[PDB]
Amino acid sequence: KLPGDFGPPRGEPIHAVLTSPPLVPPPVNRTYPAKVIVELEVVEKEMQISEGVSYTFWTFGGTVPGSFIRVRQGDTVEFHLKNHPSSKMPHNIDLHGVTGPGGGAASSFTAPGHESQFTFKALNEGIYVYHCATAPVGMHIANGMYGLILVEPPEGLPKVDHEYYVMQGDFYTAGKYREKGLQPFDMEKAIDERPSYVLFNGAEGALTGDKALHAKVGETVRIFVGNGGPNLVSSFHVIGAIFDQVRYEGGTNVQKNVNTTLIPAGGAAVVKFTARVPGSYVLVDHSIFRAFNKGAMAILKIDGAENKLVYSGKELDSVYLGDRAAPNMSAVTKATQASVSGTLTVQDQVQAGRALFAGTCSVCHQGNGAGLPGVFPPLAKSDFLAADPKRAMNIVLHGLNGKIKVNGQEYDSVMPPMTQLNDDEVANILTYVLNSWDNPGGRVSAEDVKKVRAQPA
Amino acid sequence: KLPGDFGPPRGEPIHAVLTSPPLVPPPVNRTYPAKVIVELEVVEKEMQISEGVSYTFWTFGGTVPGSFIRVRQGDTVEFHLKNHPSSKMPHNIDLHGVTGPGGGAASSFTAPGHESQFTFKALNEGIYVYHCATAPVGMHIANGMYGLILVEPPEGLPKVDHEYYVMQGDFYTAGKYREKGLQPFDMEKAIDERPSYVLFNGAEGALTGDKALHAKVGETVRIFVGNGGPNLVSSFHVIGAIFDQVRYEGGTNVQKNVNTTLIPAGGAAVVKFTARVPGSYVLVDHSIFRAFNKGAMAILKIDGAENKLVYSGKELDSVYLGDRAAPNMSAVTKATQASVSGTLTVQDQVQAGRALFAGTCSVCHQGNGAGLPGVFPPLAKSDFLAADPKRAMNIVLHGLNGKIKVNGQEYDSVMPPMTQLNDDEVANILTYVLNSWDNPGGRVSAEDVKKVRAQPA
Amino acid sequence: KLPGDFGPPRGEPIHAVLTSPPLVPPPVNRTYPAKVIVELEVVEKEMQISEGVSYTFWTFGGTVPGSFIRVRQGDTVEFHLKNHPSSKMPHNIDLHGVTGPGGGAASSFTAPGHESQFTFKALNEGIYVYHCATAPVGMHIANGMYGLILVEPPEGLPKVDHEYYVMQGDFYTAGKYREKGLQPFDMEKAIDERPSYVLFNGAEGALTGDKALHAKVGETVRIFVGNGGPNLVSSFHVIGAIFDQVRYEGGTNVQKNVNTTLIPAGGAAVVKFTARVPGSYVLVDHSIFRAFNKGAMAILKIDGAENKLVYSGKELDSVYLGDRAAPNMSAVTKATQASVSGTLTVQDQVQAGRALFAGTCSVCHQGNGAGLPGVFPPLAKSDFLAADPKRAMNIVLHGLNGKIKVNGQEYDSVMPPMTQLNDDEVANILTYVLNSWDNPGGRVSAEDVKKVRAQPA
Ligand code: HEC
Ligand code: HEC
Ligand code: HEC
Ligand SMILES: [Cu+2]
Ligand SMILES: [Cu+2]
Ligand SMILES: [Cu+2]
Ligand SMILES: [Cu+2]
Ligand SMILES: [Cu+2]
Ligand SMILES: [Cu+2]
Repeated sequence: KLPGDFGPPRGEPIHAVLTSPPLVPPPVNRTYPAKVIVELEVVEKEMQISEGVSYTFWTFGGTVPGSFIRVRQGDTVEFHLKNHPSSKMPHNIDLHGVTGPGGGAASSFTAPGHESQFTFKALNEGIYVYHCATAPVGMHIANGMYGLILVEPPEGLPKVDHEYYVMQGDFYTAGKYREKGLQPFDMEKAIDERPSYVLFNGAEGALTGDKALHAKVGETVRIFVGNGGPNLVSSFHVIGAIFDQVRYEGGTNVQKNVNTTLIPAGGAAVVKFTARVPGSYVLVDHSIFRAFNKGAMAILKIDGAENKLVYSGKELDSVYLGDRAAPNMSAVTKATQASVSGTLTVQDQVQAGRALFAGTCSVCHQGNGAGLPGVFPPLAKSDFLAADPKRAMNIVLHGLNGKIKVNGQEYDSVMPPMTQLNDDEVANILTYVLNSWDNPGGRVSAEDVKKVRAQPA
Repeated sequence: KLPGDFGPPRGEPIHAVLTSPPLVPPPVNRTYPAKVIVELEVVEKEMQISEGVSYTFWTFGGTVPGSFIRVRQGDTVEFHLKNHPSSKMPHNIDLHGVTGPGGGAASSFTAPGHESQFTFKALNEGIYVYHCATAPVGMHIANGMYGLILVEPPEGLPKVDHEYYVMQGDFYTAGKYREKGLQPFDMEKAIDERPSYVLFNGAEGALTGDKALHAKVGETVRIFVGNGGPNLVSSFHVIGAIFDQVRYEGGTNVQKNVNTTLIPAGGAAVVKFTARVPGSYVLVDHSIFRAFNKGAMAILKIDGAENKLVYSGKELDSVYLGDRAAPNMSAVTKATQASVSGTLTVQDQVQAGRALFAGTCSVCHQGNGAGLPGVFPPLAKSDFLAADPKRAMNIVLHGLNGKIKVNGQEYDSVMPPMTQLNDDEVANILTYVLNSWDNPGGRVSAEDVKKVRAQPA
Repeated sequence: KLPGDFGPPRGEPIHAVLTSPPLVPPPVNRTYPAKVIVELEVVEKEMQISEGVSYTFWTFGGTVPGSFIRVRQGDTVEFHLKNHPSSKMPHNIDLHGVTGPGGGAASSFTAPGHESQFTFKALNEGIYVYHCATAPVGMHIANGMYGLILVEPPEGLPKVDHEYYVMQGDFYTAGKYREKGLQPFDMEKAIDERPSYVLFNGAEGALTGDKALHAKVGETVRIFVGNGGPNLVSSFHVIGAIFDQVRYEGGTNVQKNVNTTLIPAGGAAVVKFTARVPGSYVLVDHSIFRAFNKGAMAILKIDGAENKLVYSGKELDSVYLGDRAAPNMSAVTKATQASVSGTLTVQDQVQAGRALFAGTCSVCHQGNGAGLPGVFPPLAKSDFLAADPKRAMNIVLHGLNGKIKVNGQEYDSVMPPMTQLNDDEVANILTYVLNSWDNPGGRVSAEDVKKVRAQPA
């Protein structure tokens, strides 16, 4: 016998209903094998990879990751791939759930404005990555061409309260992290496995703030977690919790009660979480500079009653989550647009800088700029800041150490350099500070910052 | 008790028969522990890491990976290491199957033209990496000094139709990927874990085309898969199939029905595959730029009857496999040699360029250069190409976008830059195109391309 | 039920006794849940990351990794974090054993000279990483802020002869590996995941030589192995042995009889080893250039009777272990200090160079400088060396090949470049050689070497 030997397809042909991340199609809830017709369309389009940063994504179904496909082991799948006429590249597909050469690739080659099809039997239960298989394969995957297909076991997966769809990827821009504008793909960084962004669901903030996943205390949550790569292996972790279960692909092994689990490039897992106490739980790649410096953080927010017997402490804030603690960073997108249009106002900068100040500066200087007398100097009503705004630009870029006097008190500490901030980020942050807390107002421009970066003090 | 406690060696001393990759010695097929004499000789020698690219490998037995060693748990192994007189370096061995300091390293230190020996009991069943353990350890491993030893369980492994031997490694050349000539080892790239090549069995194409592994529909295939490193962890994957079973080293755990499995640097696994439908199945590191831009692809070709109930589609082609779809790329080796000798002909370039055009250019321009009217412009009988061969060199290196007219039709698309191609590759590709499809002939030299690369348009 | 449902805390409140690496607190040895009070203090301080190389570590309890915490599943833990007044940064904690947002992070935020506390129930047995969770999170982790907490199962872990505590981390210095002085943290290398050092227990040599772990033939050894990252995944391996068992975090899965095991960034495992034959067993990251070029090696030294039936060979030496075969490299620290003070003597250089010569040079030239006639030239009484000390500096930095005559014999071989050695290392090595084996004496300075490095021959 082949696996999946449940006889020929029966009942009526089923047009598959595909979902956009982070949502999942309903359970198939069927006891017979079917012919399932899947229709997926490739679209190439600009979208925001971060606030004010555009990227030309190549997508299955208009999203990164691509549309979720849900079938039953033993189904016959008639797979139709369309390539939107606006596409410049040809595309195809390899689904890891397919038994046969290229996982579908040779039969699915599709030029702009064309359609292809092929048929396969889903012999193997499991969660599987699919992706584009068009030379150069890495460029297509890097541009967002990956998703998940779930092949359910015949009896279905156990019932849970919520199912979600999260997929990591590594991205390669010409520009540095959070450098604004339309950023080209960078082949040299890709070949060197040196990504500028590492994301869940194709954007910074795709699953944070007002885009978080939700559940309640007591509920069970299943997450279908993929790693599209192209290159990185995820040290996949939930901050503040444990996974009840982790199962990779269609593997027989199930691990229980684990916190950190390695998902190979091209791999996928099904994780289960039980919500025990309220708050924000962070999905990360625990290769920490990915999660905290490249975008690899997503949120599952649990509503419900505190249990002080289990955890006496407070919800996550900007100390840990940084600028992603807030509902969104829309002001950054607005100020970037206004720079482009040539209509950038002081208030546009202030609201952008407000968003960026959280975590980045507030961890030491506090959210109200007060600092901590003799330990962290104030930015609120700060004589030192007012006395020399160019020096303040140098301090953000290049750091500051040694004895200073601020508002009549001595400090003798160290502020690390923050050179990774872009010229517009420094300018907007300092403009926010100057227009808050009885400081003198005015503004700092990105051009002001560019000059200080080129000639440090 | 120690493990492996099967009493003293009995019968006659056995001179081990060692195999070159990708082949495996026969099952030991024995019910008693034996003294097994293993004789392995280190050879330092130039060989082709890619077509027209030489590298000084350091080998166990003249191959990368080194000769396969097959023994039975509870055997006494008398290990003899010889260092060929032509060697410049001393060498030794650490076998992961050895219980004792250095896995054999101090007792196996061997200068050029010398021999060493030591004895160990094989206490632990499993598949194990062996490698050189001579300071600087990473340089020796990087130059190819690794292989596998199988310590069988007492009753033997279950019978299969085929057994094969595949080992991944990361390689560090001074030159870039596919830059021709004798390439020195590059310590700086090695320390930074930035390999120029990532290979199965010591060369690009070692297991592709006319060097593929073979089996038939219905047959079972066991592959002993090693990762010699030195530095990379493999996201080891079979395109178009699943592994029936994966077992690491001598581990008790066996995973079944998995597609993607992480093999640590220095690790090894036994995988099993059942062939269900015909075609080419690709073993890759699914850190995708390794498999598709650095050489990390191998083929298992399955012969037999199509099963349209399982897979309705076509065999792998150059869209996915690129220039490795073909039986070999011997023409590239020939043209490189002819450049060195100073006898490079137009036809030498044409045949090299023919090989390199597959996938690289044909994915968009087609294998016959026809393109797709109004979508991908033709290279066949192309007025645009003929009008300006220097512009064509600039297009390959630096890309092309915007409105053009080719053979009377408008195109308004994007051809990405292909800067990673070497000067000789661009020159040979364009020479092929110029001497095909009623184009004007002539040639492009690598020196022509070098000048365009230095001064883009 | 929640897990850990063993009723309210009983008996007396327990003040936890925390241990410094590589030691572990005693088993809890208790049948009832307790309130456990944990007091941990953050200290920022300079310490030696390698001989003569200082780094400002940020520590939990004054060590890297931080103090080990041992509790029982179902305990109520009242966690107190203090920040020493000498600190310049604020700090907090995320323990992977905590159920709740941030693993404790928001409730543990602590400015210099302050204290925080929070309470949590230990619901989940297992070994878990804890680390600082203060923006920028990666900088805090990179500076050493991580450790382990063991939550025992209710019945305790099985008894063993020895328990040890080892934790890997990746470190990012401005300077290159073994470049002397106080080295700043390097954010750019951290973001790129390009560490200068990869260590066990916060320093080169922390667990080698006269700092090795110990046990005897026949004994069982449990090691709690953490990977603090921030970024790297360890291909964790014991040279010369196998792990009886490996269990990750609180996972249900236990793997037996494995040699190489991948520990995620932020992950932890419990490994068990049975000592069968005497000698030095090396714990490494088998991403080999980490273990042999960046510091990622630790030793478990087993005392007891040889068993020639199992292993006929010799203890580890400098061929494999390099300069870490020796009890320590204190002379390097002394000579560095003397350079700083301006009191560097010839004998200070000689003793430093003696330490550095082991492995690095002795693998080919022997520990007595004799070489191997016609294969490796002598450094002992070497006419060639004496004739031109500047040439000798060029040879170490830039290599040597081709025919030479040394002490009346021809050599026609290759000495690779050793450019990664720092100016002081080359100077001290050559000073050692010049003042040994009837060579002419005198000295080479680091300034002499700096000039040759800038103008190769
Ligand atoms: C803690 C790690 C810090 C973060 C994050 C930021 N700053 Fe800071 N800042 C810090 C210290 C300890 C000091 C004093 C250093 C010394 O020599 O003692 C400073 C100083 C400033 C100043 C000048 C003094 C004042 O006006 O209060 C400015 C203008 C300043 N810092 C701004 C600033 C901004 C805008 C930040 C986010 C980009 C930021 N700091 C982060 C400590 C820390
Ligand atoms: C699809 C991704 C492409 C690959 C791979 C290659 N080329 Fe291409 N090419 C492509 C397009 C869409 C265009 C037109 C761009 C525009 O502005 O509309 C081109 C154009 C050329 C041309 C000039 C026009 C012509 O003569 O047809 C040349 C000479 C050309 N391409 C050559 C070429 C070669 C040799 C390739 C492999 C190295 C190659 N192209 C790849 C799309 C694609
Ligand atoms: C084997 C891999 C080597 C290591 C490690 C080192 N050296 Fe070496 N050395 C080696 C060879 C094969 C040769 C001769 C090369 C040739 O052209 O045939 C050398 C030569 C030297 C010399 C000059 C000759 C002599 O005086 O014997 C010097 C001074 C020398 N080597 C020094 C040296 C030092 C100090 C090393 C550690 C830093 C070192 N060598 C390593 C082979 C090897
Ligand atoms: Cu595509
Ligand atoms: Cu794939
Ligand atoms: Cu060797
Ligand atoms: Cu090894
Ligand atoms: Cu901290
Ligand atoms: Cu963590």
